[PDB]
Amino acid sequence: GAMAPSYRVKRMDIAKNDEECVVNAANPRGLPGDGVCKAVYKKWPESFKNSATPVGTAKTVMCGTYPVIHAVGPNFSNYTESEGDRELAAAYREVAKEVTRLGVNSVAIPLLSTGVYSGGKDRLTQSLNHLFTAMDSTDADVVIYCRDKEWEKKISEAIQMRT
Ligand SMILES: COc1ccc(C2=CCNCC2)cc1
Ligand SMILES: [Cl-]
Ligand SMILES: [Cl-]
Ligand SMILES: [Cl-]
Repeated sequence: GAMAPSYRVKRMDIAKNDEECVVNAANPRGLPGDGVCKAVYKKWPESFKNSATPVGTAKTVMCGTYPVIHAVGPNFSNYTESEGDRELAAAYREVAKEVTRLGVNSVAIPLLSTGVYSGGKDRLTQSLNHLFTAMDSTDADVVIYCRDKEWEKKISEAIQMRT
């Protein structure tokens, strides 16, 4: 584990991460997809061999020795708020299991279901809180990746609030 496990946030492409493994914001069919998923496909295409996995699950595939954790958050266009909420919480629990299993000291993680799977709603706080609930019991350095200037500020505030 990390000597003093931390949370950090950076505003940049997760494909350029400086961590021991990456979480993909995957689709259930292991398709190239859009957003983080598309960047992950361009950087680690080998990781998409048999990556298909059901909603609320995570499946790790190695690109070389570099672990890609395909986490499938729900598309809130398809789920009810209640059921989507359950599946989003579950995807993050499965990420925490996989990060523990791999024995990595760091992980790069996007906010699941905050892009084209958000159903046109701001789910920053909902997604980040499910991330904290899953990852708080792990000793991995967590680095959250985002693209929006205002989201970087709000994620940074939420991290600092608890320190
Ligand atoms: C209209 O509902 C939404 C949908 C998406 C967003 C985001 C803004 C910045 N990038 C992350 C996702 C915010 C509100
Ligand atoms: Cl970038
Ligand atoms: Cl998304
Ligand atoms: Cl963002």
